[PDB]
Amino acid sequence: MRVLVTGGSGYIGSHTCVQLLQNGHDVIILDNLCNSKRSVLPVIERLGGKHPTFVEGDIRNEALMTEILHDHAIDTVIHFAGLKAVGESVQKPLEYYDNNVNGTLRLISAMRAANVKNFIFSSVATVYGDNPKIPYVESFPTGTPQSPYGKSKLMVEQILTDLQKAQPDWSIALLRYFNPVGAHPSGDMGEDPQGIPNNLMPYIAQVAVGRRDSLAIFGNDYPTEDGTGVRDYIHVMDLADGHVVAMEKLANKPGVHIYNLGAGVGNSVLDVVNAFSKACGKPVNYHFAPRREGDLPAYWADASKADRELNWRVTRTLDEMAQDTWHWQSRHPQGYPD
Amino acid sequence: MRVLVTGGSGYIGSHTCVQLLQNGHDVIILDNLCNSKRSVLPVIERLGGKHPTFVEGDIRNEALMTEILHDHAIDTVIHFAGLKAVGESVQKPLEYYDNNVNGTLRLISAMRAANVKNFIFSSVATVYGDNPKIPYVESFPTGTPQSPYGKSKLMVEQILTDLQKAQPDWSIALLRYFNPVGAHPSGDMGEDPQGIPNNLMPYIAQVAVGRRDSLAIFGNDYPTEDGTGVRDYIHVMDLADGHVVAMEKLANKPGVHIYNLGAGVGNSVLDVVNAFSKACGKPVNYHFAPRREGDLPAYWADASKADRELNWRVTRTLDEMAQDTWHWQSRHPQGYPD
Ligand SMILES: NC(=O)c1ccc[n+]([C@@H]2O[C@H](COP(=O)([O-])OP(=O)(O)OC[C@H]3O[C@@H](n4cnc5c(N)ncnc54)[C@H](O)[C@@H]3O)[C@@H](O)[C@H]2O)c1
Ligand SMILES: NC(=O)c1ccc[n+]([C@@H]2O[C@H](COP(=O)([O-])OP(=O)(O)OC[C@H]3O[C@@H](n4cnc5c(N)ncnc54)[C@H](O)[C@@H]3O)[C@@H](O)[C@H]2O)c1
Ligand SMILES: O=c1ccn([C@@H]2O[C@H](COP(=O)(O)OP(=O)(O)O[C@H]3O[C@H](CO)[C@@H](O)[C@H](O)[C@H]3O)[C@@H](O)[C@H]2O)c(=O)[nH]1
Ligand SMILES: O=c1ccn([C@@H]2O[C@H](COP(=O)(O)OP(=O)(O)O[C@H]3O[C@H](CO)[C@@H](O)[C@H](O)[C@H]3O)[C@@H](O)[C@H]2O)c(=O)[nH]1
Ligand code: NA
Ligand code: NA
Repeated sequence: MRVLVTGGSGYIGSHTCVQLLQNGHDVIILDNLCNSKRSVLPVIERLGGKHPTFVEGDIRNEALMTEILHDHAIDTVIHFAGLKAVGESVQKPLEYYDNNVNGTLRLISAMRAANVKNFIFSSVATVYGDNPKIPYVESFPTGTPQSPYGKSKLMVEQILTDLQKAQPDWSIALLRYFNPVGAHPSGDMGEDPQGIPNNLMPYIAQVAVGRRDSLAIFGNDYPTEDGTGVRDYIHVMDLADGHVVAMEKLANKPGVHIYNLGAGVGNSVLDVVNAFSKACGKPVNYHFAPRREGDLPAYWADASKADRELNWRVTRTLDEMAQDTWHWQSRHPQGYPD
Repeated sequence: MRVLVTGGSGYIGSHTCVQLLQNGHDVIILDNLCNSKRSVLPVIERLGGKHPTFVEGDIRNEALMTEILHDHAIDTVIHFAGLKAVGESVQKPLEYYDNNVNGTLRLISAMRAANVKNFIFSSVATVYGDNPKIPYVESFPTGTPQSPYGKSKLMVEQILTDLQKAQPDWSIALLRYFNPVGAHPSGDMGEDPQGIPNNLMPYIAQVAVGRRDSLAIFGNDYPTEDGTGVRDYIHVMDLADGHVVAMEKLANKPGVHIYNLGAGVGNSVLDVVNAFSKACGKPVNYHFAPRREGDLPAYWADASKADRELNWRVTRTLDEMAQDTWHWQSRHPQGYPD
């Protein structure tokens, strides 16, 4: 199929693009490069074994969006573009609402104009809000995210829902991601954060590579097996795969298809640390710190639905998540070249 | 004060502007005229006894917004602009999200750019969602509105909240309106809907004036005193007044000040009908129809807070609401001139 992948040069999108090309789809990436570099493009092509067309631009640019859509005869759009730094969203709410909420509305408005009606949205587990019931099931009603970032995702999901209802021939997937980690097995593509990484894995990776002193473990008094926070880590390659599948199986299938993308199991901060130490051949340095603001103690996905309906499930392990990360981190300590 | 009133030429805004001028404030109205006419301007000036500067434009136009804000040295902004037809929002979700959500974000982004930090937002009771607890109190947590229109208001309230938190010197009032009705006592300004009116009052008014046959009463089996739906009707003049007060007393007072704007009492469809029959000197024709989709049986505001904190409360009665409406309807059956 002809697919436009916004945010295509970012973390999850690049991996997604590789898998997409591998499946012989025609890929058009649209990214504004606020959190990615042009240097990843050649890697995508290489690893994907096919050329993806790149367009520098902003989802907020309705007209451009509309033009692309038409120019490339797109059949479906995978929307990864946006801002996602939680803490920062607290400090800069407008930018999040603008990039994410207005960003998506401009994009879907362009889609409407161009007659495109198949969409895949990058959502988040946070939409479940403070749910005591874990694992989290798609049949649960959403709650209220604590950060503007989370709010923004929930808002988009709602907008998309209403849109579908009003334009019923639309096929829209709301992919609720849990905690993406890992890197392409080649060790030549992976997550490349700028500055202090906010997620656990990359932070650990930075400590291991000698860039950081110690990992601060946000709280050790949770009502968890080891007192550290528990999450549902999912390898970026599995995520990528789930995207291809969702795109291929839901294209032209009217409705709002919601699926939790996770391994369906939880792992502690300690569990992750240990896996990493093992992967990089040395004990990762860490210390206990106070709980982070708004942090939940533990949650993970119920991924039966995706299994059942899309025949999709994770195949990579936690060790692999760690190994792949270390490989990329270690082979390219400066990440993507400027 | 110097105040920018978006949506100033509309229903609630025009009345608000009159009251504002009467209090000697400098008013700049910004409206795109999608649901109002230039013909109301001269009426505002007349009734307000002072000239308000008018600017035709769209809140979505950040740059313009920013320019106005600066050009006019605005001190505070009253934001009434947006789309509000519930049913239509179900049918055209994008336009609502765009006008309301993106619309407000562009406006507050312009405010930020111009250094303006006092805002008043037109909110809705629907934000309380399906709350069994009535009357509705500001201390209640919000729920989930059933229409994109309602969702859009809730989204804005959230965005504004986050913004305030990140820019703490901002003063933002979230005015939750209940059911505005009525008209300026002069009978020369009032609500001028185009096409089939969606609210009860105007519809009744149209029946009375001979334009409509019968009023359809949406359901007569509610668990209410008379089986008809109950609401908190509030005279547009009271609403207007509450806006002036809120603006004058909250300007430069950091925080998110939320207030329910209602009379604090409920009235049935029948109650309203009867009041109107009385006002126009003839029985209003009506019939019982099935319940409307998503209609709640009864709700009204708890307005103690505004009383307590702003010393504000309604002064107009239901009869006056009816009388004023009929007066405007009857004196200007074609509404505002093209
Ligand atoms: N990474 C996670 O843990 C996590 C968890 C759940 C949800 N998500 C979501 O998944 C998506 C992808 O996340 P990611 O990890 O790849 O982050 P990322 O930063 O790597 O990917 C986002 C990309 O989109 C681009 N972009 C940002 N705003 C844009 C705009 N207005 N116009 C055009 N391009 C724009 C950035 O340049 C970047 O390449 C995001 O929408 C994110 O919110 C990620
Ligand atoms: N009327 C009600 O019962 C009710 C109940 C609760 C909330 N509200 C809200 O109160 C506000 C005022 O409502 P109203 O009854 O006066 O409606 P209205 O239609 O009379 O007022 C809205 C005005 O804003 C203008 N406008 C619309 N979109 C615009 C845009 N993008 N840029 C610039 N101007 C734009 C329209 O031309 C119109 O003059 C709205 O935000 C509405 O959602 C009204
Ligand atoms: O330096 C660090 C970083 C993380 N943690 C802990 O590690 C776990 C995971 O932290 P993080 O990677 O920040 O995961 P989450 O907090 O759960 O958030 C991610 O996963 C969510 C869905 O699960 C999405 O909403 C977000 O976009 C995404 O960043 C949590 O227990 C954190 O307490 C630490 O102890 N120290
Ligand atoms: O032709 C009609 C119109 C209305 N009604 C009834 O009259 C009452 C009020 O109807 P309406 O004016 O549509 O009031 P609401 O449905 O309560 O909605 C208004 O008030 C809300 C807050 O109270 C805001 O969210 C909306 O913007 C606003 O339009 C309800 O019981 C309706 O069932 C009828 O029976 N027939
Ligand atoms: Na429809
Ligand atoms: Na701050």
